[PDB]
Amino acid sequence: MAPTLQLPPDVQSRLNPVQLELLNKLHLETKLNAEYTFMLAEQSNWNYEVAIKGFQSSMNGIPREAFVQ
Repeated sequence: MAPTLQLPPDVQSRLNPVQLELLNKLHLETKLNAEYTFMLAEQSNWNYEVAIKGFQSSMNGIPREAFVQ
């Protein structure tokens, strides 16, 4: 389920269109569920390269539940 379909509008309200695009792109690439994709994006301070590098270097910290959806 694509993040922009799963996140309620009132949560998406705090985000600009390129942040929403980043969420969708990160979801398509990492296969994290929408919740954890959102968290990674937040943790990365909404920076794609930082998010991917963070993901690639913290894989062993991510529970299996993060990929379920």
